[PDB]
Amino acid sequence: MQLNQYTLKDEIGKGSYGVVKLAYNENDNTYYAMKVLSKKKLIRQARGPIEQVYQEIAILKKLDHPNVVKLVEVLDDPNEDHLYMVFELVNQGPVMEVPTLKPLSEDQARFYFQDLIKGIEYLHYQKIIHRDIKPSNLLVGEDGHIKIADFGVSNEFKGSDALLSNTVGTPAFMAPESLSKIFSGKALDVWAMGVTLYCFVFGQCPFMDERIMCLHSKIKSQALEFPDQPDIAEDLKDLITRMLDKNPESRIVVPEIKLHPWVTR
Ligand SMILES: Cc1ccc(Nc2nsnc(Nc3ccc(C(N)=O)cc3)c2=O)cc1O
Ligand SMILES: [Mg+2]
Repeated sequence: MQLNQYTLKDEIGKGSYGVVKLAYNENDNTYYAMKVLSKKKLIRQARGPIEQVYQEIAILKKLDHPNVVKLVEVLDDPNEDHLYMVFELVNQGPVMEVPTLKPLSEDQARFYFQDLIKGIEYLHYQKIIHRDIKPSNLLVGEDGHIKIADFGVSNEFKGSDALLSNTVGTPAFMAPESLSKIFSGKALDVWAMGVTLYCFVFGQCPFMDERIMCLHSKIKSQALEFPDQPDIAEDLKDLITRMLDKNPESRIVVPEIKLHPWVTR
């Protein structure tokens, strides 16, 4: 299929909505990742899915950082059902697959976690709360560095932080204060970064249940416990415990994560 200067090829992946296809650009002889979305399918899937897509378009047009995925072009005719989002091509796999029997080593987890810190610090500096941080939304670029993706449920704010009351995101990564109020958006992202880091070294989420009610009660009430294997350093366990503090008041903040001994060694 030909679309403007692009030759559409096979399906290579999926977004939270839409399919990703390989797209050859005839003008610069470079390949791109093209996310193909049906407006009709987004409407039937119902901030609903179509509002999530247009939020992401609006956020990604304003951002420029080495740890944020690059949106190159949007093809959207208002009288056509399909809209196309063209991104810089990255690795086919994300930072890691979850659940996995082969989790990251501690050096690799530190390297990717340092990228995640830089990316989240930039987003927070740009007044954006991501709200869906997880390994499958952490792409890996040609440079070998993390590129944050999926801005569909993000929130922009004016002032020092976002003071929010709604529950959005991926259930396994949602902070306990959002499942029981007004709460800090930055601390929600810190909790999800904690669930992500736990996933990097254990290959599984810290709180898991097939039943969404039970998953939520575990996030709110199950004390954090580390598996016996793999053995991980005490400083890493200490950092994860502080990021997965159920009380957002006492949860570690990003400036403090940057001075944590596991991060600085
Ligand atoms: C053989 C091969 C095949 C594929 C790839 N690369 C990709 N595969 S899948 N999706 C990608 N990029 C996105 C963009 C946005 C979103 C999103 N969630 O908005 C997710 C992934 C890729 O660049 C690389 C390869 O050498
Ligand atoms: Mg991999």
